Amino acid sequence: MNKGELVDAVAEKASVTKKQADAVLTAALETIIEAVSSGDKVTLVGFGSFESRERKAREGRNPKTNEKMEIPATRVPAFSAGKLFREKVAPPKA
Amino acid sequence: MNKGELVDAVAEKASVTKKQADAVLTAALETIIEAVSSGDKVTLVGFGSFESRERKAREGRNPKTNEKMEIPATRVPAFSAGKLFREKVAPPK
DNA sequence: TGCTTATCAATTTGTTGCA
DNA sequence: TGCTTATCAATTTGTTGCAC
Repeated sequence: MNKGELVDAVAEKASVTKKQADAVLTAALETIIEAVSSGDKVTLVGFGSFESRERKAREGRNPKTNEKMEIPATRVPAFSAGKLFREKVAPPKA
Repeated sequence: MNKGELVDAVAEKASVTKKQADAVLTAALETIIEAVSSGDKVTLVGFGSFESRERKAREGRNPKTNEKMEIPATRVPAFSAGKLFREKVAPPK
């Protein structure tokens, strides 16, 4: 499923124009990236959460020269799937 | 930012009602979950992708009893943030 | 787009049951 | 989403640059 296909399904499910599903979806994703980038957590009950995670510096190694090197500290976006998402993907047994 | 707060923000940018932002967002999340649960990859240009990952069985331990246990194989949802998302969080160079 | 070095290395997550 | 086990064990990601 791409963005186009998702819009198709959404426009159908929510009874909005394929434009509007696209309009609202694009703004939603753009907003999530914005909130995460300025360090807010985006929380969507059942689905999951998105946040920025700190990554400390660590050592790597150059595969060409074998030289040890330092990967500097960074931040990365992170997703944690909510309980409904996890259980649809893996229906509980025990 | 929670669901209710994201919907408010998106009704504004797209120029709809709150009720349409919400019904669109809800539909989109349910569709992604369904797509992923059925083994489909959801790929959204300018945001990232969602997919199912296989996890082999592994060893854990019971905190109540201290007995070793086997956590069975399963499937888990995974998100891979797109380049744009990654670069907004951590500007290059 | 893979695939790629290190006898890597910082990281995530799951395991009970109750609050 | 907390604390609460293992002197856990499995994941992921990154390090460079080619065409494997």
